[PDB]
Amino acid sequence: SMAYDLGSMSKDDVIDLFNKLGVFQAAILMFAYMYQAQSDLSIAKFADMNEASKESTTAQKMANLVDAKIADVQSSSDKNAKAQLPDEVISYINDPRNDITISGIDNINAQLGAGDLQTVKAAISAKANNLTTTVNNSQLEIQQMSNTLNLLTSARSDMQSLQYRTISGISLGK
Amino acid sequence: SMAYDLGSMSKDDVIDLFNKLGVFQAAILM
Amino acid sequence: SMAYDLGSMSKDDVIDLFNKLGVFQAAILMFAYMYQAQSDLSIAKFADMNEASKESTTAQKMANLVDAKIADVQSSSDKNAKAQLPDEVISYINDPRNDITISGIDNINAQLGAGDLQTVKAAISAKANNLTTTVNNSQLEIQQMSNTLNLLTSARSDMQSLQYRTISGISLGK
Amino acid sequence: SMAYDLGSMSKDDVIDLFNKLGVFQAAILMFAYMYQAQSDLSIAKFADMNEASKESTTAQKMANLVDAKIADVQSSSDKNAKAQLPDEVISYINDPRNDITISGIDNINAQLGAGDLQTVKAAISAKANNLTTTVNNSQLEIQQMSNTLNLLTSARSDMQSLQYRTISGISLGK
Amino acid sequence: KANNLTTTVNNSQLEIQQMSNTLNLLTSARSDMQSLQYRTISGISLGK
Amino acid sequence: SMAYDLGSMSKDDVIDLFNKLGVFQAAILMFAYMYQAQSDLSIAKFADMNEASKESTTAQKMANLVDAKIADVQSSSDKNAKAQLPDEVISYINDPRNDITISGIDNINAQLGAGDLQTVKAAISAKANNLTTTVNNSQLEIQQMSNTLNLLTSARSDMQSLQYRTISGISLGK
Repeated sequence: SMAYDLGSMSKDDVIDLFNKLGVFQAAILMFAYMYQAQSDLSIAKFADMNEASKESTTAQKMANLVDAKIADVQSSSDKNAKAQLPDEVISYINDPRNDITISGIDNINAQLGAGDLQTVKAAISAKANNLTTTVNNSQLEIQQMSNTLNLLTSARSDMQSLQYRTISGISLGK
Repeated sequence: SMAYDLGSMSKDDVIDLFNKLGVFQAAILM
Repeated sequence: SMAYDLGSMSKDDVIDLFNKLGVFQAAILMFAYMYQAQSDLSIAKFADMNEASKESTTAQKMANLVDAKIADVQSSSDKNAKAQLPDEVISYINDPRNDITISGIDNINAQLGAGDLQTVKAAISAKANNLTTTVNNSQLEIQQMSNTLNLLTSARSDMQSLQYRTISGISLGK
Repeated sequence: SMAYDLGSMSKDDVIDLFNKLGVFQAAILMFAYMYQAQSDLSIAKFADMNEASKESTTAQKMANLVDAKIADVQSSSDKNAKAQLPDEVISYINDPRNDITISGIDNINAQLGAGDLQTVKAAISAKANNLTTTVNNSQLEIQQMSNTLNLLTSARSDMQSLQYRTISGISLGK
Repeated sequence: KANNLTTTVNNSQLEIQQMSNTLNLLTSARSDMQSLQYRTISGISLGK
Repeated sequence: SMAYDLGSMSKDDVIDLFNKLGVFQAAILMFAYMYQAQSDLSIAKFADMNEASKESTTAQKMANLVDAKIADVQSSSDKNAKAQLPDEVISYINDPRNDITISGIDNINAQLGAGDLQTVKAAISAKANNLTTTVNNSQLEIQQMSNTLNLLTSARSDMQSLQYRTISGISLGK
């Protein structure tokens, strides 16, 4: 995102680089690279919480499909065992990366009642309730990331204002 | 009726599960 | 779970480590390690109570299988001695880690009536009633674990806010 | 950690030293040495609490080894007296600097049952519960250390800004 | 171990204070010297 | 436990000491010494109740040794007069600081039956029942000690916060 990739250069090359630049712009690169490192940490943290919110929204969508299915087997004039999950919910449960053990009953797709479909809806919409484990776990870190990242923007800036005011005092030909 | 089916997981899996969650929500699941 | 593994370093190495860091982040590591130790104690306590609830649910499942078996020898037109426990309940009783002495009668699997199967159901579903011995034994400890763990989160945080406000007061080039 | 070791120089040498320096940098050395003294006090305090957390984590590790040992003598088909502590736990108890009187029973290593091994596990994991005696004892001190140490950083800094602004007002050749 | 950008901001803010102040305070003093050196020699008129 | 030993200094020396310190830290020493005096009273009270619990546990141990001895003269095929107390119980009764008049019978150690050994067991385990005389006598005192000691911690602390906030308002060179 910047000109010089200080992530590979050794120390005796970083020093010669900073000597090629000034003394104020060595400070500005040092602060800009520290800001990039801190922002990368914080953003890689923020993408571990969108995982939780993505799981919650997909689970809620599946639970709402199962509710839409129940709202036609509850209004069924016959005995309330003529029902199947919509074809996308089956692929939701059968997928391995969810650990969504629900029924303990044989042969999904044929067929689960209307009073045992409530168990499926409850076991799907119980894994949607995971937005407090990611607020309890991530409030003393965002504390420090947010404080440091501001504390470093406002230090990079001080350096830029000083760099301007130092060179403004040189008058040519006077 | 809940998310995690602690009726099958062994002890060394329940402990790792509770470590994945917090300390207060381990108590709430228990 | 953290960067520095203070569990092995001696005291004269911990002091030099804390000197390498600041004075505020020495406090933050000390509080973070104390929080890890307290949370490990409390969670290792919470996994000794899921043992009790796991035992209760397995015992209830076995008792319900025995009830399902009785509900067919009670409706039996003949004399009510044609019954066997389902093959999983036999392995439940015969397993050594349960201490589930039940009948005092010979040759399970062939065969126990329908009025002495009530004894098996009662002796299985009497070991499912163990959720008060683990509430009487564990209420003056969760008291202190819950108080301390909060009292230490809210002390780690105070340290972080002070660390931020101390460095915000340094103005560069002014 | 600094240039001048004011810890040995007498008063009539400190005064001559401060006269060799300026009036503002005498203040900066005085505040820097006061900051070092305060940080040394606070860090030597913070390394008396990692002792408590280190003891807690080692005790918890030993208790977990004893639990791993019980989980094989509880599942033992025979009578539950075939068990020995793992060789590291013996050296944990037998070490003198722990005061870990546990059993009151003869001849550890041969051999302690499986229902009296619970006493060993309880007496080991009862000395792991020592993170509240070091929070009750050390909260009105960290109060003052944290307040003073900030109050002194922010006073050293004021001195540096004034030192800058005083010399900026001297214009050469005008 | 990637979370170590605050131990190097807590440790290095009262030093950059003084380095940044002095380094400016010395550029702007070197310059004053150069302007005076110019204006001193400009006042010598040859052959007048 | 603190720097200045105000327990010996007269009043006209305490006043000069407090003048050497500030006005806020005179208050902090006064509250810290009052806290030490109150904690010493309360702890010297708490060690007069461990005396009662120590007596109860030793008496219970002796009574259990006498029960272990009876459990072999009750199972004796002969007449139930072949029994002696174990050598530690004799030294328990014969010690003067217990007032444990038990039998009123001649020549202990040779020998007391098995139906008059019940008298010894009862007279030993009747002096173990002394944990209510030390709860009736010590509940309106712990009331006041616990209230005052908190009421004084939370007053020492208020002083420390004010001491911090008073000096934070002095800006150098502005």
